[PDB]
Amino acid sequence: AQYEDGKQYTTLEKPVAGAPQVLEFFSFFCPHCYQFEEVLHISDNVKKKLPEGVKMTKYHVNFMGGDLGKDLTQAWAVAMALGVEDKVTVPLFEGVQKTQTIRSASDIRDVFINAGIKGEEYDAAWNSFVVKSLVAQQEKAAADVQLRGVPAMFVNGKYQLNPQGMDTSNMDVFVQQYADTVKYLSEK
Repeated sequence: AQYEDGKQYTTLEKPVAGAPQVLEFFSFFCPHCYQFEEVLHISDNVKKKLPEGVKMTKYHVNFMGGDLGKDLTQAWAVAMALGVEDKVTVPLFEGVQKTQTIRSASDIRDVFINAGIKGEEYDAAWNSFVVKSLVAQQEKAAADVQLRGVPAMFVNGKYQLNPQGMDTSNMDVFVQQYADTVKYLSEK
């Protein structure tokens, strides 16, 4: 077959019920995740090939970067609650991996302030029980699928993208193969 289990994707030995249709995991400490966001624009290219009414979910993980990794998962919950993911993703990535100007929760907070989220608004979100359950959702979703690596994408709780089994000579060809695989799995 042109698409093969064990090749462009793998199947979960234990499938996950009730899962988001397209569920993506990342860390701001994760070097390929940086690529996926800034250089490859994976999430955006997957979206463009999916139908609409296909909801796309993106969660942060704890297992990289110790105490600051956990702060970032809470910050991502704040971003999701306020709907400002597209304003903080790039400066959070660059602040962690490029300029290395993010070393504490206060430095994360600075990124949101510079992006125009109000101090009062951020701190209230940071401390809200809506963000707490949002942190729990991110944790439970990663726990459900036995997650020890990012970037990771899961389709309908059964299929796991396998980018190592795709061509990387050309970055654009890689992205299309990746998005086409998600579309394939989506239709499965």
